[PDB]
Amino acid sequence: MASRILLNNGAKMPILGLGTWKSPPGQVTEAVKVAIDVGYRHIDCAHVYQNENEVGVAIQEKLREQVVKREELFIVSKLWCTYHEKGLVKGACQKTLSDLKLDYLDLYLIHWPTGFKPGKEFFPLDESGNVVPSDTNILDTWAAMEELVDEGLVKAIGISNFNHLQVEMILNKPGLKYKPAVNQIECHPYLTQEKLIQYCQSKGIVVTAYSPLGSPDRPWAKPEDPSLLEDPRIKAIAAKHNKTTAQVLIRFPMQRNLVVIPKSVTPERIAENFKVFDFELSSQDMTTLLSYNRNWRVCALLSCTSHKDYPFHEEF
Ligand SMILES: NC(=O)c1ccc[n+]([C@@H]2O[C@H](COP(=O)([O-])OP(=O)(O)OC[C@H]3O[C@@H](n4cnc5c(N)ncnc54)[C@H](OP(=O)(O)O)[C@@H]3O)[C@@H](O)[C@H]2O)c1
Repeated sequence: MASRILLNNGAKMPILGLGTWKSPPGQVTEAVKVAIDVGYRHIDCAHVYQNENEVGVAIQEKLREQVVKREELFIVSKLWCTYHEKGLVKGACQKTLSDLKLDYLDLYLIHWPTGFKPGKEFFPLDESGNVVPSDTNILDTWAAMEELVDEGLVKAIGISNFNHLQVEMILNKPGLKYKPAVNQIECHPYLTQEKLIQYCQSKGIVVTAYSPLGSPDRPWAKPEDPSLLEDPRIKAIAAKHNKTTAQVLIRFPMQRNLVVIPKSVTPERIAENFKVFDFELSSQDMTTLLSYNRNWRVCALLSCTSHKDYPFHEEF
């Protein structure tokens, strides 16, 4: 297991990164500092997480400390849905750059294919509680992303939560200048994603797996929901290999040629989670983990199920 995967922009991306969704602002600076100290070189961020300033304090401090060089870090952020308009993309990217203490991002993603009405509210509502769409489509937002590459603000651009028909729409865009480098999607043993992965990889698009542990701290968790970290079938594979269940859940996507971004703010788990380059799951282990699929999503964007570009009506 090599630590980096080659993207279709010619740059290399670390296959393990640290997630930051739900990381409290008073904990995430120390989480990112610890992560860099114990070997992480990739941090997954987003403006909608409301903690980029605090992530940036950690990055800046480790660059100033000369723990790492900027060229050795791979920092990812995402354009939120209320900024899909031509005239707002650059300022959204630049706010993220300012917050993160950076002069460029390694990768900038369209967070979801759905554009929303611009304004202060991240989920603007009509009176009856529906999210209010933007009329701007994925293709014009993609052209705005391409301009960020050509202005030096981002090294790579990509997409997130795009279904295969939406990836195809990008790839078939008239006058396409840069292909997406990455599609970041939910992926774990309960949502194994073979078709969408198979499609993206066949096109040279690297897939990043989010919520690889099943997001036990997701805000809408219900007790009756399945639990990867407690699944005795997965705990058995981990015991066989003398690893934790989380380490198996992180190694799994790595052996599918995916990038994976487990989140923690607990120092011991941050270190735990990185110690996944010294063991191999067998093919039988991999097939067995894949067999647990049940099409279960942490992130189903339920307020947006009538948006024209809602991604999860399509089989994949
Ligand atoms: N593109 C998108 O739309 C999108 C959507 C969802 C997620 N993401 C990205 O993917 C990242 C990861 O997904 P996620 O945050 O949903 O969830 P996750 O990484 O699947 O799970 C995070 C949870 O697992 C716990 N945990 C971490 N390591 C553990 C270990 N070794 N043992 C036991 N528990 C452990 C964490 O607790 P503590 O933190 O308390 O240690 C936290 O409660 C996000 O943070 C975000 O960066 C992107």
